[PDB]
Amino acid sequence: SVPSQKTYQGSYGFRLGFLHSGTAKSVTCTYSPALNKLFCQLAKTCPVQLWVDSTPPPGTRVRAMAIYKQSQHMTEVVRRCPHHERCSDSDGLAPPQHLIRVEGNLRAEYLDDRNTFRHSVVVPCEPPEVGSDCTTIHYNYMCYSSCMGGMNRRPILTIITLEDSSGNLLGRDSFEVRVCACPGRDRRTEEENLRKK
Ligand SMILES: O=C(O)c1cc(I)c(-n2ccc(F)c2)c(I)c1O
Ligand SMILES: [Zn+2]
Repeated sequence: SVPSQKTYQGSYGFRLGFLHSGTAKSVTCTYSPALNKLFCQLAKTCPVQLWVDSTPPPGTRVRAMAIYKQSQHMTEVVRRCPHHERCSDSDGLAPPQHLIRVEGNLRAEYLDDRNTFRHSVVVPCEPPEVGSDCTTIHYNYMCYSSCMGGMNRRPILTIITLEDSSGNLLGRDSFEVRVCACPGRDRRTEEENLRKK
């Protein structure tokens, strides 16, 4: 009833990577290594790199799922709030309840788990474009961390799993997410709080 968040590189040496976007007031997505935390604006592009040491088999897929970070909320399904699930901002593929979307990939599949009711979005693994050393997925987060009746100020983490064609685990990584109006300032604030602690 709670998905694992254990980092697991597995046989293929799977791990995530993030750009270095800085903390200017205008930034729309920025990752803090010190906090292992992505800060992003509502519905804006979040580039997440996938890195491996060796090529996984054809049919390998990459799944994203959100869970609440705090143990007393971990069993609650992370979903969009009562406002955003009704705002008809559909892309034709993502169910309106799903917090996490993949942008610009017609092969993205969205799962409502029949037993846990949790949401996830999964895409096929594709090799890097010629001249690149990693593959990038573009995610969108479709509610603010603060949305009442949804995340309601509770922190979440995104779990990224590398899976075989049956859905068996090959690799896992994760990061905390805050969806907020000013990710640059919030990253600076939280990094300073960490330093002061
Ligand atoms: O180099 C390759 O040949 C190569 C092949 C693949 I399929 C992938 N890959 C894509 C998504 C993922 F989770 C892993 C990657 I990243 C690669 O660097
Ligand atoms: Zn919302």
